[PDB]
Amino acid sequence: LRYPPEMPGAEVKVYKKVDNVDLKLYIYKPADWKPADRRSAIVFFFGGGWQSGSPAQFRPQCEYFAGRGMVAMAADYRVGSRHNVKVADCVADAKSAIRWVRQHAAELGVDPQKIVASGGSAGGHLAACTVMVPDLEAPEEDHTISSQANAAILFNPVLILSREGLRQDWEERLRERLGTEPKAVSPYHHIRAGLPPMIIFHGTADNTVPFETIRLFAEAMKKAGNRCELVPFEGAAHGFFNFGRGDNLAYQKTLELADEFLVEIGFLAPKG
Ligand SMILES: [Cl-]
Repeated sequence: LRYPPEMPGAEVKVYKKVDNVDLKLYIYKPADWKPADRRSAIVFFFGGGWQSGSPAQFRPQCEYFAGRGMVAMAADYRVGSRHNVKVADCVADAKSAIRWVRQHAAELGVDPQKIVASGGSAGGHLAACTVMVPDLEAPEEDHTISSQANAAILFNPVLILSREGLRQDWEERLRERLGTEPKAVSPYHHIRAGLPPMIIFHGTADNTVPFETIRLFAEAMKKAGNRCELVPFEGAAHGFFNFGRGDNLAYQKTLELADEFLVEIGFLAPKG
């Protein structure tokens, strides 16, 4: 995972300038893309503990979805190792990415109500925040344009960041680590009716993010009346879905299931 990545075949757009860094989108268009198209879009956020990682992680998935007619992109965002930020800054960057795609939907050939947020682990957390967590800051961007994604596809996300409703000192410690009140960046704590649809892929033998946290999330989302499809991968570990692991079997399966989810919600045309 090189940073910055090459991302061969990607067009590069700076979606945000902040702390003297240009944050980029690596954009993959379908071969028949034309101006004035209104395609569904997907924005992928890499994983890495909000500390490290690279948009290269989701290059294969971007190529797949561009092949299916989406405008597919991988977003850079600030991380601890490179930028000395905390989780709340990462969340602001992810929201800025969705905002930017919506703002620029016309020139991207994109339907601004068919923008999917996606990511792995910490990036799956970010994608979830774009669907369901209120904005915590108003950066220098179009405030009239919503940051909220229209759907999410999450690969073993972190979804519970506060222990409330499940130690005042631990919540104080988390406040310092996250850059805000832990509940304010905890998707689980913002479960309500009327949220965008999503699909989640999670291994049952995940020792980083316990499967039980995701089962609790999905159960509560379903009780609130939301479409929240949880696909367990029996015995699979954290990062199982990545391109280049386990003969690409879980990679291919998550794409197949994600594709069908996007068909189900009317963001993709059926194959053939
Ligand atoms: Cl694991």
